[PDB]
Amino acid sequence: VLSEGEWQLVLHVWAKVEADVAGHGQDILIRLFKSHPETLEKFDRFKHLKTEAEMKASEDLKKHGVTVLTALGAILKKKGHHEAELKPLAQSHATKHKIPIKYLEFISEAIIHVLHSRHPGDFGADAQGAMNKALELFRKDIAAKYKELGYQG
Ligand code: HEM
Repeated sequence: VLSEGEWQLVLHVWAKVEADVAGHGQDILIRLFKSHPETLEKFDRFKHLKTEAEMKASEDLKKHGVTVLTALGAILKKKGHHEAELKPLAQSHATKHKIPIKYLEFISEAIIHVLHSRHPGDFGADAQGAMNKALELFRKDIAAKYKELGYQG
């Protein structure tokens, strides 16, 4: 479990992300798509996007970036009492979108990279450590719901 002081480092940087949810959402999905191109194939919406310039230009992509970061934000603010927010998410991503747990690892890495670019001063080593622990807790709880449904994978 994260300590109270670790949750404080997580939500202090998240308050800064909320100053520009759209810009953050974009950078993160673009990082994910460039780093792990197999993740782009899961999106019938975005599959057509070939270059980083096209990705940057897409309004629909920025719109989905907002959706993802808003959902994640609602989860983080529950500080690990996140069961009501997490279970709908795991159910759609396992059974409808078919998203392997490993891709949730990949997007965690993207989030940490972008938080590091945008917020050096608020995202030093202990904030980075806390953020990693928080995203691990997210994955761990999703994984458990996947296993239940027969998707552990
Ligand atoms: C921080 C992690 C993530 C969060 C908070 C998240 C959140 C969401 C939300 C809230 C929706 C709309 C409601 C729903 O269908 O559940 C959605 C849709 C979806 N997500 Fe995620 N997601 C995450 C990770 C991923 C990853 C890693 C992939 C792809 C590798 C993925 C693929 C999709 C797809 C394909 C859809 C449907 C998109 C469409 O409208 O066509 N998600 N996600």
